[PDB]
Amino acid sequence: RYKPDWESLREHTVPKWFDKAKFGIFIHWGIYSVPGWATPTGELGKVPMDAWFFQNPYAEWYENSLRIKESPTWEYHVKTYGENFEYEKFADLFTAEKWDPQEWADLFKKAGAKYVIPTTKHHDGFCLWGTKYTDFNSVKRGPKRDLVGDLAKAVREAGLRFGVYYSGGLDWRFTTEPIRYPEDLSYIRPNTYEYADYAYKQVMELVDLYLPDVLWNDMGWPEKGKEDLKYLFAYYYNKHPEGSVNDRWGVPHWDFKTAEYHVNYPGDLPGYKWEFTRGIGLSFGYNRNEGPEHMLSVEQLVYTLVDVVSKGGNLLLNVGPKGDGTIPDLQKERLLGLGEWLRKYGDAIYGTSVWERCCAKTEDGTEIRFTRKCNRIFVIFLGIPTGEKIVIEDLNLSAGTVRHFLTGERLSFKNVGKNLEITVPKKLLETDSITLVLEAV
Amino acid sequence: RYKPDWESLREHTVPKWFDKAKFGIFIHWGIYSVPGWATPTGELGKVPMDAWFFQNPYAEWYENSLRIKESPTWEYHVKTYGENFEYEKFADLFTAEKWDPQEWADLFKKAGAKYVIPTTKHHDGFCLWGTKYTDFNSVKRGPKRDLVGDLAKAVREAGLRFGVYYSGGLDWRFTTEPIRYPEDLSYIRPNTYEYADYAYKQVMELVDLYLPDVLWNDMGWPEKGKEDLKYLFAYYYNKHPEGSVNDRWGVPHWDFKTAEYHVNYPGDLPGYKWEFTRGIGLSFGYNRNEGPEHMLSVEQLVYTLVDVVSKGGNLLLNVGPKGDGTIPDLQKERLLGLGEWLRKYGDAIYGTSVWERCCAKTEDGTEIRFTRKCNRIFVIFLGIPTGEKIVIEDLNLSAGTVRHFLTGERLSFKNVGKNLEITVPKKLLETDSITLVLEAV
Amino acid sequence: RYKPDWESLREHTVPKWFDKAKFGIFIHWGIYSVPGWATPTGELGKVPMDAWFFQNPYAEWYENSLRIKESPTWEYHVKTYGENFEYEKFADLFTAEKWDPQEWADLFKKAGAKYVIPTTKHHDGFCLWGTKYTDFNSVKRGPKRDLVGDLAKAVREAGLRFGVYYSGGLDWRFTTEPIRYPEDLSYIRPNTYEYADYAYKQVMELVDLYLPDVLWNDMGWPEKGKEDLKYLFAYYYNKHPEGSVNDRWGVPHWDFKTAEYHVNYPGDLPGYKWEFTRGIGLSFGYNRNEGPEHMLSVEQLVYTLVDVVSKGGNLLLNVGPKGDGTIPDLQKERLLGLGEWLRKYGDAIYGTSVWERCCAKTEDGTEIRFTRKCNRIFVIFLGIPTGEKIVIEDLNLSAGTVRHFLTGERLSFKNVGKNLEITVPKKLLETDSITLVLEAV
Amino acid sequence: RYKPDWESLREHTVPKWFDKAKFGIFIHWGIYSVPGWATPTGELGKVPMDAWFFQNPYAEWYENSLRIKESPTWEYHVKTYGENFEYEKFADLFTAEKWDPQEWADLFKKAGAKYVIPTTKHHDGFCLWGTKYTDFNSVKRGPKRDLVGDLAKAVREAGLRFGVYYSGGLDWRFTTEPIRYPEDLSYIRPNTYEYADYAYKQVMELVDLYLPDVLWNDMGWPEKGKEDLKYLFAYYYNKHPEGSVNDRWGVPHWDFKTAEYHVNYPGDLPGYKWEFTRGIGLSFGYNRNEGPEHMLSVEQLVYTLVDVVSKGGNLLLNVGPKGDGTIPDLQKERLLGLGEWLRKYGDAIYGTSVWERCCAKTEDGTEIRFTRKCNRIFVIFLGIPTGEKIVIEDLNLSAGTVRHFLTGERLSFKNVGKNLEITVPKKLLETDSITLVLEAV
Ligand SMILES: CC(C)[C@@H]1NC[C@@H](O)[C@H](O)[C@@H]1O
Ligand SMILES: CC(C)[C@@H]1NC[C@@H](O)[C@H](O)[C@@H]1O
Ligand SMILES: CC(C)[C@@H]1NC[C@@H](O)[C@H](O)[C@@H]1O
Ligand SMILES: CC(C)[C@@H]1NC[C@@H](O)[C@H](O)[C@@H]1O
Repeated sequence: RYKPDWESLREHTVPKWFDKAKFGIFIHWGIYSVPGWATPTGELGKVPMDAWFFQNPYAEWYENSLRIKESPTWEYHVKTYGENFEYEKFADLFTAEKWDPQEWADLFKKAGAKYVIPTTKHHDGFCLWGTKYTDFNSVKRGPKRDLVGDLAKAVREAGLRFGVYYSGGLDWRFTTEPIRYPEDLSYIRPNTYEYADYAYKQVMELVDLYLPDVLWNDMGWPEKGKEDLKYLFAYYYNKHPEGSVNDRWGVPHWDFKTAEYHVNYPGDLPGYKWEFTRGIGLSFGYNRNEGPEHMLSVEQLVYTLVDVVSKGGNLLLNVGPKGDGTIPDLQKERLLGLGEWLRKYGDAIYGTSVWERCCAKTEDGTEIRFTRKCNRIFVIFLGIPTGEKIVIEDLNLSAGTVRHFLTGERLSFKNVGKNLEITVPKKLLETDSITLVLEAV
Repeated sequence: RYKPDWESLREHTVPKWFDKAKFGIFIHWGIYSVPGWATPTGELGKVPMDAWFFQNPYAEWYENSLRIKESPTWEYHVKTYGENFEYEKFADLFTAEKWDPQEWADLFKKAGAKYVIPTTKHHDGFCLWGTKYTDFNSVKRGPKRDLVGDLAKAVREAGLRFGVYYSGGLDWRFTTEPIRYPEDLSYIRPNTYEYADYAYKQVMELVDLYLPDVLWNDMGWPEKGKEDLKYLFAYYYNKHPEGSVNDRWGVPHWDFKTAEYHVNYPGDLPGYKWEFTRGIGLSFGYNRNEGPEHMLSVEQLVYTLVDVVSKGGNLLLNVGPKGDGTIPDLQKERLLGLGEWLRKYGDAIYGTSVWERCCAKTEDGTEIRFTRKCNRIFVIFLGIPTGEKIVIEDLNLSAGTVRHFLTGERLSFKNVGKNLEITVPKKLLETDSITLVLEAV
Repeated sequence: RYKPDWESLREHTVPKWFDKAKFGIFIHWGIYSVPGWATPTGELGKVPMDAWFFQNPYAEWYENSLRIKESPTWEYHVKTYGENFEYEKFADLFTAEKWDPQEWADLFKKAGAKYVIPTTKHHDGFCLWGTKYTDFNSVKRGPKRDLVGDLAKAVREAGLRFGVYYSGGLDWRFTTEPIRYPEDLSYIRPNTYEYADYAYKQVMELVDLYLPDVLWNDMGWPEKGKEDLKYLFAYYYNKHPEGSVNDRWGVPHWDFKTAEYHVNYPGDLPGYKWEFTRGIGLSFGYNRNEGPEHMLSVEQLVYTLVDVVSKGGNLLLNVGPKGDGTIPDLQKERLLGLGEWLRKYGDAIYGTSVWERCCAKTEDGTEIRFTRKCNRIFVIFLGIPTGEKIVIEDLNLSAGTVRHFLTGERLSFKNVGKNLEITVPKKLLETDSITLVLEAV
Repeated sequence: RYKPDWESLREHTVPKWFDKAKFGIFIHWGIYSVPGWATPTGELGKVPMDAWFFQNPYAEWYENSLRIKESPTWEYHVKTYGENFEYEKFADLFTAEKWDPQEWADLFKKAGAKYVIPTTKHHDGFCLWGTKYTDFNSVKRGPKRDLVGDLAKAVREAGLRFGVYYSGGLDWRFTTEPIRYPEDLSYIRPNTYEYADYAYKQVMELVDLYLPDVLWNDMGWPEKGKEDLKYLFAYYYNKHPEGSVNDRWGVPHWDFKTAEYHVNYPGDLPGYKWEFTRGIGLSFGYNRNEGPEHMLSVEQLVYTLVDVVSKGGNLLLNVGPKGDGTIPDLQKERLLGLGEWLRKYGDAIYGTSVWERCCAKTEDGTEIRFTRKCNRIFVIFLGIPTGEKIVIEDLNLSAGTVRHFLTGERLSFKNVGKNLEITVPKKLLETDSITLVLEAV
C-alpha cells in the first residue's frame, strides 16, 4: 500500500515491463487531425523560438496558430474554411468514419511496439472518451464513440500495454489569447482552482475507467493542483502497482524521464529509466503537407531506436492519423519497416540492459551501440560495413567468443592494442539488414 | 514583455498619460440607482463607525442597508416598495430609458475630464456588461444592453481614456448577512475558491473585451486569488503597456495609490503617483435625498482639484446617475462649472509636475498652491484677494519675472525678507474667476 | 550534475555496489561504551513502551537513562562512578588505548562484510572526529585522535566501503529533559535554527573530510533544516555519484529503506532496495551485562542474512566495542563464524538478485530461500535435512540441471505434482555447513 | 514613514539625485588585489561558460580559481607564493601603504563621477570596515584601517554620493568547494540561517555606520533572509529617504535595475531607471596582466556613457586598485580623459532625460544619440563628421533653432523628406572633441 506522500511514493519504481518494453507507439489524434495542416518549418531546437509559434510545424497546434491572425494557419484557414468557421466546428467533422481499432492494434503489434499511448485530451481540450466533466468529447460530438476505451480494448486484446496522454498543463478552452512566444507559457494557462479540479477529476476518471499502464501528462501540472498528485499517484498505484507515471508533472515523483532532441537527450548512460519521443515526421498530429522528405526513413528509425536503447531508454514513436481514422501510408510503411527489422533483431533489443558503455565507432567512422542480456553482449552497427576487416576503436574484449548474431556463426577477432579487430565474412555481412549485429559472450 | 512575478511587474511604472491627465470622472451606476435613496448622514471619517452602516449615506449600499431590518432604508423600502419586493427586482426596473452614451462622453469632455471609469460590478454583484459568468447582468436584465462597452466606445470616440471599476473584494450575491460594523468586513466576504475564480475570470474578461486603460479594483482582492494577479497583471500589461492598476488589490504591485478624506490624503509632496476620489455629494450612487447643501460647490471642486494636483495627485470625481440614465442637474451644473474653470486655467493643471513645495498662504490667510512646467511655476490662489498688495508668507523667488497668468501681464514683486510681495492691479484681479493665478519664470 | 530539488535528486538511484554488497557492519562506539551498561530487558517491539525508557536495553542511551533518577542506570551510576560524576566526564575516560583500526578492518573483512558504518555522533552529541563545530570530540578529549578518519583509512585499505552514521534527529547537548515515553520524542528535540545549522555543517564536514559511501542519518532531520537537504544531497552526489543516503531524513528522497524487526521488515519481495539492521545482542553500544543468552548464534546470523538477502535487502549487523577499543570475544566469535560460512557460500549471496519468490519450505518444514544470478538459481535451506529424499512444497522447476552447490554434483530431481522431489546423497549433505545449498540452471 | 511590506516599500521610487547623476565609479578592491592576477580571457557572454571558471578573467575571483587545482591561477599561485600560502594570508599582505582616500576622491570627481561605490565585502568574505561580526577585516588585518569609512569621508568631502557594494549572495568563508560551472551556483552557497543573520547584520551595520546613498547587493540575497529585507529596506529608507537599492536581492522591491553587456542591456527606452556597469578592462579587481589592448579607450568610454544615458541609464564604471592602494596609470588616464570630455559636454549629459527616441544615424552611418532638458534637445554624434553637410536619416525637427553646442552658433538646417540636413562649418567641427554636439530648441 502506497501512502499519499512523496517519500512513500518513492517506493514505487519503474515497473519491469516498461523497462523491458523498449518501444511504444504515441498517437496524437483529435479534431485538429481534420484540417491536418501545418507549415513543415523544421525540428524543435533548430527553428528560432521568436518565430516558432508563428510558423508552427505541429499540426496539433492548429487552434493556437489560428488564434494568431495572419499566421500561415490563419490564411490557410480563412481561404479553406472561411472566417465564419470556428475551430470547435471541427469536432463535428471528426467522424473517424474509417476507424477500426483492431486494425490499429494489429499494425502497432506488427511494428514491434509493446505499449500504445493515445492523446486522451490535447491542448485544445477536446476529450476522446465519454467524460462526464465536459460535453466537448468524442461520445457527444463527431465520432459518437468512446475512442480511448475502444482502442484500449483492442490494444489489450493484441497483448500490448495501454497508457494515456493527458494535457494537464494546457487547455485552450480555458484561455483566449494564443501563445506567441515561449515566455507566454509562464502566464497564459487556465490558472483557476476550477481548472485544477477538472484536471484532477479527469485523470482520476481515466484511472477508474481504463486503469492505464502509463499516465503520460504534458506541459506540467496546474500549480494549484500539484498537491493533489500525492493522492492521485497513491490511488493509482494502489489499484495498479504495475502502472507508471512520466516526469511532466512538476512534482517530486516520476517513474521515468522523458526527452526530445532539444531536451534531456543523453550522450552516455544515465542512472534512471527514461523514454525518447519524437514523431515519424516534424508534427505530432497529422500534417497533409509533409512528404517523405520531412520524415525519418526506416533506417534512421532503427538507428534512433538502437541509440536510445543502448542508453537505457525506450522509444515512444508518434503516429499522426487522419480525421477519418486511417493511418497515412508514409507512416504505416515506416512502421512496418521498423517492425521487420525488430522481428529479426528483437532479441538484441527487448529485455536488454545497458552495458558498461553505450557507444563506439569503427576506424572508418561507423557508429556502434551496445546492449546486454546477462553474459551476452550485443554489438549493433548503425550501418553495415563493406569490407570484411573491421577495426573498432578503443575497445578490447575479455570474452572468449564473438558470433555473428543472425547466423550464430563464431567469428575470429583479436584485441590489437587499444582496438578490436573482427573478420566478418562478406556472406554474413550480406545477410544483415540495416545493421550488422554481433554477439559476444 | 512583463513576467508574472512581482519583481518583474515593478518595471511597469504609472504611464505618462495618467500622470498628466489630472482629472477623471468616476461613475457609480447600477440597479441601486433606481431606488436612488440614502440618509445623507455626513462624510466618511466624520460619521461614527458604530452607526455608519445603520444610516449609510452611500445610496449604492442600499442592498446591505436593506438587509439591516428597521434601518432607515428598510423602513423606506417597505413603505415604498413593500416587503414582497426583493432588491434583485430592481435589475428589471433598471432600464436606462434615457441613456445616451455620447451625451455622457460629451459632458465629461466639456467638464475637463481626461479619463472615465464606470462601476462594471459594484458590491451587489450586478454586472453592467454581457459577462458570460453570471446572468445577473445588463444584457440579460433591465437595460438589455452592454453598458460598459457602449460607454467605452463613446468615451474613446470623444478622445478620453477608459478605465473600469470592479468590486473584487465584495459581492453580496455570495453572502447573506449584511455588514453592520467595520469589523464585519474581516469575515463577511465570499471566502470561496469559487469566488476567487469568478473575480479572476471577470477581470480577465473585461481586459479581453474592452482592454481598459485602468483596472480600478475595490475592497481588496480575495485572499485565495491574490497569486492570480501576478498573471493577470502580466497578461494585461503585455497586451496594453500603457494600462495601469490602482492600489486596492492587497498585493505588492500597483501603479498609483488612492486616497479619500479619511485615508491616505497627503499634507505635502509624496514621492509616488496617487489619485484622490470623492463624490460631488456624500454618496457615490445617485441619492434623490441630496440637495445643494450636501454637495461641493463649483468653487470647492476647483480648490479640491488644485490642492490635489499641487500634491502630485489626480482627482477622480464621482457622478451618480439616475436609473433612467440621466445625470441630475445639480451634478451636471457642478461639472460644467469645473469644466469652465479648467478651460481658462487648464495650462496650469494638465501636464504639470509638483514644485519644491505644494503650498503657501498670504498674510491675510488665503491659501496658495503651486504647480510646474519646466521653468514656469504656477501660483494658484484658492480665492481672489481683494486688495492689490499681496504678501505671501515664507517665500522668496529667484525668478526674474512674475506674470498674471490669464492676461500674461508682467508684474512687480520683491522678496521682502522672508516674504514675497506682489502688486496685482485690481483690473487683473477682476479678470480672474475663482482663483487668482500667477505665472513665474 | 544533480540539482538541488527533489525531482532532480530522484535521478540518483541506489548505487550498484550497495545493491551487491549484501552485508555491512554497523559500529556503535562512543563515551557511553566506557560504562557500557544497560539492563538487557528484551527486543524492541517485544518490550512495553511505557517501561522501555526506564529499563532501556540500549547501552548507548546511558545518558538519557542516567537523567531518569531511580532508573536502574542511575542507581548503577551513583554506586559505580558517584553522584558527582557527570556523564560528559566519560569523554576523559574514553581513551581507546587498545584501539587498532587495521585490526578492526581486517576482522570486518574476514567477517565477510563489504561496508562499515561507525557512529560519528550518536544522541549524546559526542563527535568521533575533529569537527570544528564543537570541542566535545575525540580529538580534543579522550582518545586525542580522529577515530572516524583513522577508521576510514583502515576500512578502505582493507578494500571495504565506508559510510557514516550521524544522529541528526537527537542531540542531548541541546536538551536537558530525558525521553521517558515515545511521545516525548515529538517535542524534546533541539528545536532551534542553531541546531539545524549545526547538523547541516557537521554532515557537510563529514562529506568534505571523508567523502563517505553512505550517509546514514538517524531519528529524522530537524524540521527547520529539511530544506537544506536538497542542497546537501546534490553537493554530496555531485562529488560522489556512487554515494548513497538512507531513509531517516523525513524528506522525499532516499536511496534505500531501513528496517528493524518491529519496523518495515518485509514478508516477501518489495520493489525497492532496503537494509535490515540489528545488533549481535540486544544493545547497539557495548553492554557488559550481555552474555551468549542475549546474542544471536552463528547459525541464526546466517539464517538472518539469507532471509534478508532473498528478499532484496542488505544486512547491517551491529558491533558494540568497549571503551578501550577492543571488540568483545563473544561478538568477534560470531563475526568470524559468519565470515567462515560466507567464505564457503558467498557466491550464492554476493552480487545476487531476488528470484520470482523468496521463499518455500520442505514437507517437514525446513525453510528455504532463493537468490539468483542470471540463469543460476540458488536454493538455500535454512538447515541441513537429514534424509536424502527431499520434497519441496509448491515448487516446480523448469530448469534442467540441479546440482549440489558445494561439490557441483548433478542431482536427480522430479516435479511431482505441485512439489519438487530431489535426492541428495548423505555424503553431500555431510559436506555442507549450517545450510544445504543447491544450484539450479 | 515606510512600512515593512512590499506594497508600502513600492512607495519609494528612485531618488532624483541618482536619476540625474548619470555616472558613477565602482571600486573592486580587496585582498585579491595583492596577487592581482587572472588570465585575460574575454568578455562575459563571449566566453564559453564550460571554461569560464577554469580560466576566469576576473581577478577578484582569485580564491575560487585557486581552489580549482590545475587552473592557471593555481599554477601561478604555487610558483609565486607557494603551495603553503593559503588565500587568507593575503589579508596580511594587503597593507594599502600608499593609499590616500582624498586623492582617490579627487580623481573620481575630476573624472566627472557623481557617486562612488566600493566593494565592502566581495565573495571572499573579507570586510573593508571594522565590522563586529568577523575578525577577517581591514581593521584587524592588513591595513589596520577602516577603508570604507575613510573612503566615505573623502568621497563626501569631495561632494560626491557614496554607496556600498556587498556580496550578499556569496561568501567563500562559508563554503569549501569552488564554483566550476554556472549550475554550481544553485547550491554551493552558505545556505545556513547563520549566514542569513550575518548578511542582515552586516548590511544593517553598514547602514548604521555610514548611511550609504546606495545599497548595491550582488549575487542574490540568501533565501532564508529574503523576508528580512522588508525590514531592512524600511529601516534604511526611514533613516535616509534619498537612499536607494539595486535589483540583485531577489525580492519584489528595487529602485533601479542593473545591466551588463550580456544582461538587461536595452536596445531602446525602458520605462524604469537602470544602470550599466562594466570595468575599464576585462576584470573588476586589479589584473596586472591587462594592458591597453584589454581596456576601453577614452573614445569608447564616451560613446558608452552617451549610449547608456540616451537610454535612461547611469554608467557605473569600475576601477580596480592595486594592493598598495594606488590606481594603475592606464585606468587613471582613461578616467581623466573621460573627465575632460564631461567638463566640455556635461550639460548635454548630467540632469538630462530621455527624448522620444534614443537613436539615429547619418547617411554614412555615424551613430547619433539624443538627451533632453525641457525644451533643449541635445544631438550627440558618436564621432565627428568630416564634411560640413550632414544628413540625418529618419528624423524631422519641429524645432526652430539648431545650434552648435560648444560655440552656440546658429546653424542652417532643413527637413528634407524623412531626413534632416544640417550644415556645420568645418571650423565648428574642428572645435569639437570626440563628439560633435548640436542643440535644438
Ligand atoms: C512531445 C510531444 C508529447 C509534444 N509535447 C508538447 C506539445 O505541445 C506537443 O503538441 C506534443 O504533444
Ligand atoms: C471610494 C469609492 C470607490 C467607494 N469605495 C468603497 C465602496 O464601499 C463605496 O461604495 C465606493 O465604491
Ligand atoms: C537502529 C539503530 C541505529 C538505533 N537507532 C535508534 C537509536 O535511538 C538507537 O540508539 C540505535 O542507534
Ligand atoms: C558586475 C560586477 C559587480 C560583478 N558581479 C558578479 C561578481 O561575481 C563579479 O566578481 C563582479 O563583482
